Amino acid sequence: IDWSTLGFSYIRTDLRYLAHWKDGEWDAGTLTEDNQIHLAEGSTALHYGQQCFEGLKAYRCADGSINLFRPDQNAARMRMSCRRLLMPELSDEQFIDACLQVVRANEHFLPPYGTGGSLYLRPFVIGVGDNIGVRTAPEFIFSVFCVPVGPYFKGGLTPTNFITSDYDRAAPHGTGAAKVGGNYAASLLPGYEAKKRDFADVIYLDPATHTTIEEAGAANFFAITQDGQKFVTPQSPSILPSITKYSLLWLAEHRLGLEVEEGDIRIDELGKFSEAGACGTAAVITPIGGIQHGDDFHVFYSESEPGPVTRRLYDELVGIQYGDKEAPEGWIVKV
Amino acid sequence: ADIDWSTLGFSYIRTDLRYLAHWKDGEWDAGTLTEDNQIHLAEGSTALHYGQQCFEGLKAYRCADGSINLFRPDQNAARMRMSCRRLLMPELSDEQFIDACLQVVRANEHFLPPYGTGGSLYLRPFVIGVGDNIGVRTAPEFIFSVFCVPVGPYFKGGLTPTNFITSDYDRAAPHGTGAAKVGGNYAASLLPGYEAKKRDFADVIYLDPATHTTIEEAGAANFFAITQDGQKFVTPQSPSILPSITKYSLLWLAEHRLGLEVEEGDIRIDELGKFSEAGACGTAAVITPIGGIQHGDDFHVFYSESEPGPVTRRLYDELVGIQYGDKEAPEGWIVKV
Repeated sequence: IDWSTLGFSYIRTDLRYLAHWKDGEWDAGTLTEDNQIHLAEGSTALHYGQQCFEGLKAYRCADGSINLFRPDQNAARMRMSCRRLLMPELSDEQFIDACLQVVRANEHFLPPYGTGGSLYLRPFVIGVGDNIGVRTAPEFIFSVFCVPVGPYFKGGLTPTNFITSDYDRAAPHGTGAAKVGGNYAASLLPGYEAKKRDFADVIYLDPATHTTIEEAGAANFFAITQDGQKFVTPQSPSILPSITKYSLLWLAEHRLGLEVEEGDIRIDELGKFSEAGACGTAAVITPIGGIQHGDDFHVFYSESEPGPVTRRLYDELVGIQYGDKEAPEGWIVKV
Repeated sequence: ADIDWSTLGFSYIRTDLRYLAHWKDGEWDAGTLTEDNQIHLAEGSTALHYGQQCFEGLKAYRCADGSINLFRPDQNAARMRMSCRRLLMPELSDEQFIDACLQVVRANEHFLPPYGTGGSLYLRPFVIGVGDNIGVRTAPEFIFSVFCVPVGPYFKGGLTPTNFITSDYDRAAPHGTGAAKVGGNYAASLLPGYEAKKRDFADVIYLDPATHTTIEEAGAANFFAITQDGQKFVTPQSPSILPSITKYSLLWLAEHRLGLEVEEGDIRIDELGKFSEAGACGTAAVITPIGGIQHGDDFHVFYSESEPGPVTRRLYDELVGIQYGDKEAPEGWIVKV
């Protein structure tokens, strides 16, 4: 129970939410201790990747309350992921409700305020039931389990480097915009090579022709311009719509009077920005010390220090998440 | 077990026993046969969240003389090994792979369709990453299983052609997992295949990702075509298509015992007129003649919408004859069970 060292590893919490879909409708759903999934050997989820998931965090505020960050946004996104894979959808009603039931039942795992930790929720859907042909499963399972994670930066916003790859994580018109297992399995090998060559991860350029930046592994990418006034993130049908990215996209315009733009970010002109970063629920902005592309490295601001704008974005979001800052209208749901 | 051999299609049927092996601490389990058709893994398994999974498909056939054939099992074990490497999963030697397949066939012989039913016993070997996990990383443990299902045709019973249509969607990236038999590629093909099926087409025909101008695959089979003079067998060569065992076998048969010239190159959809006949090939398909391909508003018919081309029949009759023991098997292709 030592929130101190605690990292981002699996830990068996008390209860999970579990719902079955059959004959066209979802069931009431229930809480279980099982933490073990059982499915037909021919399950579509094991052979054809008919699986998708979400990830969000719950936090314990100073005033003793509990914050659930934009659960609705994840519900909307998972609906799209299920859409792409022919799986039944879940309404904000059912999605948020399951997340709430799980946070409450496992409240004793919510890291106490002070230690930058939180409760990670892993909602997911998978196809099940007897099967061999390439088609959608006759049945599906929806589950939500949580695991207490600790502060990602057990020291502070420490920047790390990334490297370019010739491998793709998504096709131009594949499942890139959906949070489906297939995309992660494809990044698995290139990710192993990057870590090996002592790098944080890899930055995928773009299926068609590797000229523009897509995503920085399992997290979106953004860059502040030299003048430090304009916020830039890549726009593309093949990248995952990061909820953190969109929130950082908001905090920049309505909390930092900065210019904002969703467009192309060629790997030719990186010197066009003063600082760059990778954002995500787990990542929560990883300052990018430098990007290795070919035989030349390229640092933006520093390789041991986060740029100012980046730090401001980091602190504003973390503020909202924990409640030490007014939360925008809509975001944050009390548990 | 009471099974209507005449009704048999391509659908899941619980056979008696499956093989199951566990990988722990860098080593593979001995391998064990079981009655349990249900798999049990950690709620956070890589196979359930990060698509860390790959599989194979091959058949066993009953011959006229009574013996049993397992078609090029060595090739599947080789391809699975390649798939496992792409997903950082432990490999399986040719020996382990075949041995598991033989045990399942022998333990389920009574499910092997009798010779002359055109049916067979389908084997589905696969490997999944399991064990408690949470971060995007290769699993700590894995499972290797082989179960079988008796079947008949996948698309249609007989050499009757069926039509295909192109799609703006991609089942794989130019430099993705197209070369490996992994779940993700099929997951992506779900929506397009569904739309093509909804419009009466057998399946989608995928073009090359980025600059959709060259034929890739059918989603469940490889694509091949014959020159207008019926002298050349042509099939797309791409780093993103699955290396079909049935395709390489056809490639071999066409060259020897069929006397055609062979070519592994590019086939743009705008030049379908260069071909007198076309087809889709695979273990499940065992050559499905392509009646006609739909591209936007153009519906191109190579030969017939109801009859298969003559070379296609020749290729078909040869490959199937070998599989069931009616024609001479080339060196090392058949393994007797």
